[PDB]
Amino acid sequence: GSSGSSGNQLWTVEEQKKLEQLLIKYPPEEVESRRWQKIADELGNRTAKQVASQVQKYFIKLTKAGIPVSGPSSG
Repeated sequence: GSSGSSGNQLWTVEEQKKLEQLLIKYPPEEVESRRWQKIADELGNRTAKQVASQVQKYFIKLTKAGIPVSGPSSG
């Protein structure tokens, strides 16, 4: 289906696939911050934060899009 898509400032297939993997290698823990820090370090290009936000639209954007991800927006 999707088979990839375009994006002005969206991740790149290269990273996309990378993260997905790192996610498995790096399991959850008490602190979610430290978690992203580890993965990001591996990526080299991305950062804890950048990775954190991505995760949101990776796990939350799966529950039949039932959970609110955004609200007051435009454009």
